Amino acid sequence: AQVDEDIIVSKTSLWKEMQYNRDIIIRFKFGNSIVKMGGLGYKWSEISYKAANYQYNYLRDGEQVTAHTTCSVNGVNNFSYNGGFLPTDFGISRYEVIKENSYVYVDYWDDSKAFRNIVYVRSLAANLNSVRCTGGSYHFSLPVGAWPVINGGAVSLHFAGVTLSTQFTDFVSLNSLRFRFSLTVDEPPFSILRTRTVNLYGLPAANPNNGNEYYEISGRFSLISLVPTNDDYQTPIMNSVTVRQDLERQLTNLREEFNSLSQEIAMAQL
Amino acid sequence: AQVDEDIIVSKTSLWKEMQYNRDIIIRFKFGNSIVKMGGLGYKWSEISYKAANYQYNYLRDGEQVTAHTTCSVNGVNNFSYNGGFLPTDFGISRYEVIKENSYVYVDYWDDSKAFRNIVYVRSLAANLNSVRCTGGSYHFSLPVGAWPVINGGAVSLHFAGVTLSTQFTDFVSLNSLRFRFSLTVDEPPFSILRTRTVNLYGLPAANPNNGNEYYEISGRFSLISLVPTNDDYQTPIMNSVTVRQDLERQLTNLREEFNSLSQEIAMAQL
Amino acid sequence: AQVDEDIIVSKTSLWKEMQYNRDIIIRFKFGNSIVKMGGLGYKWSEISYKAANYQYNYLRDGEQVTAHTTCSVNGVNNFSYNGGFLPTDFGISRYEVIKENSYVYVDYWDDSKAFRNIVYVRSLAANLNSVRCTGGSYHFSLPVGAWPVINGGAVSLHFAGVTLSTQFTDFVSLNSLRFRFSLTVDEPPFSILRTRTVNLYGLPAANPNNGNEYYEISGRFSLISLVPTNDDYQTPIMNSVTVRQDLERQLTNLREEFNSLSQEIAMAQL
Repeated sequence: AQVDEDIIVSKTSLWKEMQYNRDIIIRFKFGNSIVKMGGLGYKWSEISYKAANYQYNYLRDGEQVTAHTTCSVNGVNNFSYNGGFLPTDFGISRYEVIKENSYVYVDYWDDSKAFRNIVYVRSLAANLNSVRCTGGSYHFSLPVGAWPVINGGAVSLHFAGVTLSTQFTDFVSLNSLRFRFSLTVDEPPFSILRTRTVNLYGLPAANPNNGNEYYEISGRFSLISLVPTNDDYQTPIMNSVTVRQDLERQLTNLREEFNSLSQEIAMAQL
Repeated sequence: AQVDEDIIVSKTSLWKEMQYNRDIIIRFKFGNSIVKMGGLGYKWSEISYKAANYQYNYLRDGEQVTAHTTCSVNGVNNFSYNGGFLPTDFGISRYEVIKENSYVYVDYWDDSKAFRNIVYVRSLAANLNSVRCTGGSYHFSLPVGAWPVINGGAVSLHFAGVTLSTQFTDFVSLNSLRFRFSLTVDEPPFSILRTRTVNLYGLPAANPNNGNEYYEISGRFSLISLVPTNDDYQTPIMNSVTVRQDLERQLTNLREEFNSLSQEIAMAQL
Repeated sequence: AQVDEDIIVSKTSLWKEMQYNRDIIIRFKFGNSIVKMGGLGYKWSEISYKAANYQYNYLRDGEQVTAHTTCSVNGVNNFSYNGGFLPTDFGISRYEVIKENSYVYVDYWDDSKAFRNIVYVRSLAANLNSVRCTGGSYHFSLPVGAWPVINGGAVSLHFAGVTLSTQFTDFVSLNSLRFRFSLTVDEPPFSILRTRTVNLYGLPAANPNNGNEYYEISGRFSLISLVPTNDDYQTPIMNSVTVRQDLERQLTNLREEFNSLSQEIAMAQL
């Protein structure tokens, strides 16, 4: 049996049931979303995770395969560092952290033949190997005073269930394989400089990438999917999104209000 | 014939053709987006409707069923109550109302076999007993003055066509059943207390839920759908979305610009 | 054979392959994102293209067919024009211009039979005559002074490859054909008045319509696709979208605190 074996489980006039057994490498990238509150600038409203996409290409047994990965997080805890109510003290209203109770979803899609018309899937199984994700240092750059840095944090992604999924983006709409990863916090705690809380585990959402362009996981899967008989097909994967038009409308309404207010401020000042 | 029968009508080596009839409970919930204008704080910019999602689960004949619902609206009426031209008095630029000319859409999906690979459907029909929706009270919190309250309003949803559709949320993508609802006004007319606009029918977006956890419609549907021959297949249903990076970037640029403006304001103050 | 030919190239008990050959007219409208920076009002933040929808209907040979089109671009070139570093003079940080290197994607869908269940497609070929898109004139609204105006720009869109795609909107998710258009810049350059730069070719994002309601491209395509034999089968066309709830949350937080700051500013002014 080959590492990249292909088998026709069943065939008919218009359809077939191809079994694909591929060895893959999953290169994903955590997505952080940092927003700083107004005022003096010592208060950070949210430090939250975000579904992040990474598009790469790697080397199969002699083949160049373009892959698209999308990492999101499920059930992250909402912690918060608070020092005082005045605008003088550093504060984070809320920041998301990955913990034992949470899960990490990674959706992978490949240019290979195993994904060309993937809609239906038998017996989806895969073996992956765990990985260490260590959080980096992020500097809360204040205009005066110190620069409290959040540091530490480390988790171990351990493989768990696999299902189908979809990868929607402005550019593509892929039918992908989703692997969930349970978690086990590693040893190094995580803490902030000039902060009361210490000796805590997890992975803060500040810079979970921690310098690395990606976290690499080697794995392989085994699926059987209906694809119609011949191969010269283009199921729609490339996309075109014009979604949340009401959201866009209210966003531009807020922007024009902000521009008018700022112009009024400038006119008053000058 | 059973309430939840699973009937065949044509079978082939790869594909079959199931007739599904199910008794369902459609629990949905209205959505609203209150956007209050800037200025002195007496003006509201829009009181609109939103396509609101609602997960739940209810007991079938001895077994749980998890359901996903999405209530949206079409053809709303844009009323506008203007207290006066001054920036000191209560005012609303626009608010959406539900009247006869409009429609209410409710998309529905379950974790049962009837939706396992629902991608093609014919002979679709259903019977849904009507329902009534009465709008609750919403207090417009002005900086000074007795709070005006929009209340009243009640509209009865009567059944109309049933068609296929798709529910898209941040986490999932569901091939769902859409139910159309025509509307009839009812006795209590919506209006604002301590206000001039009176005796006008419909339902306003201020609080269509009226403290109800949901609006429940008992119902059943019938459909016939191609699905693969054996039920061990899974079309992708669970989703990851990163669309509108344009809106993401625009909002982030606005955030940083506003942060600079607010920092300048506070620094000038101090 | 006729202009609107329909064939059955291979039939089976449940599925069949139909070769559809039909004419089309692709009326598509460009999209723009005019964004205003804060400050005195002498600065523009970005003038970029946007994925724009357009729904219409036109008379086929005796029939009246409704159509949906979605225009978008990629690889657009960012040009920056600054009068001077001071904040009193007119300046534009970035505007996006389409040149020979970039492309235009036009996605197209109809009510007609060709798109009833279009998922899998063979041998998709088409013929589209070229079009000429000439930009209009957009007046930049300076606070006080001689309003600078960007005018000109013109590109000939020539046909290129054609593939499948999916148009996502707040109402309908359409399974569509994407036509790729290469570009060749035409004679009349694009220029801003009260300016130093001259005779640079392209099409700026300020106003790619010239007041035109659309750009009409006569067309005819051809494709073979699986559909179920029973023509009563319907794939879900209609849609109900609620993606990117994080954007709603962030925008709402921004608007609430912005209202707070506006209250502070207005009260201080009073």
